[PDB]
Amino acid sequence: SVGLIWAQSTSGVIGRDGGIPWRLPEDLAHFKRLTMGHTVVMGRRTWDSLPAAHRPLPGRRNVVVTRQTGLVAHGAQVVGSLEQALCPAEPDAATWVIGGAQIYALALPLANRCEVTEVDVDLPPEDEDALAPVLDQTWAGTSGEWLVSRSGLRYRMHSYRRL
Ligand SMILES: NC(=O)c1ccc[n+]([C@@H]2O[C@H](COP(=O)([O-])OP(=O)(O)OC[C@H]3O[C@@H](n4cnc5c(N)ncnc54)[C@H](OP(=O)(O)O)[C@@H]3O)[C@@H](O)[C@H]2O)c1
Ligand SMILES: CCc1nc(N)nc(N)c1OCCCOc1ncccc1N1CCC(C(F)(F)F)CC1
Ligand SMILES: [Cl-]
Repeated sequence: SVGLIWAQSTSGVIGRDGGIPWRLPEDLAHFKRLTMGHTVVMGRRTWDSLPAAHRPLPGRRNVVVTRQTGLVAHGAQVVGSLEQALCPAEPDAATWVIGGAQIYALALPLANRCEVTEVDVDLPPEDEDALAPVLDQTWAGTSGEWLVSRSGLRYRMHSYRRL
């Protein structure tokens, strides 16, 4: 059972300049709660983007997807494909794919749940941005209310399940 979890601007941006181009503490808390104790699968660029204090993510089984043979990711398990990441030698009840755009596209056919934070931030996409997946008609969801962050941004959470 594989879920994707991401935060996106309403315009669909998830990443810029090797990071996330807004600050949304309530999203960090949401992400922390959903993933603690579970497996988190990420692309190598997302692994390299992590803040020092969260590389690896504490209290979670970190898995990093790369084409590099012999890459070492201290504190994580390195695998060579998303399929390998979803075939662990030690099964986990809950596996979360935590980005980025390349790994989400590989993961979406294998997933049955998406947890999406939508951020009302004016971010006209730029040419090198990482963009969110778009969920087609095989997905249906439920939306929480629009809330205001202590940071000032409006945001809301969506939960999708494969039909
Ligand atoms: N807003 C959010 O929720 C969120 C979440 C996560 C990340 N982000 C942002 O998104 C950006 C990073 O995303 P990204 O799309 O650029 O990168 P990414 O998906 O995190 O990682 C890409 C890397 O994954 C590996 N990879 C990709 N396809 C593969 C395949 N078929 N087999 C094996 N390895 C494969 C490659 O690593 P190698 O080059 O090592 O071979 C590739 O360079 C950053 O800006 C980050 O801050 C945002
Ligand atoms: C939070 C950002 C986030 N939101 C949702 N809803 N889905 C995600 N897939 C996601 O991206 C997680 C991987 C990238 O993560 C970060 N990128 C930049 C800055 C900070 C982080 N975080 C902070 C929390 C930290 C902790 F370990 F505490 F969880 C992990 C690193
Ligand atoms: Cl944490």
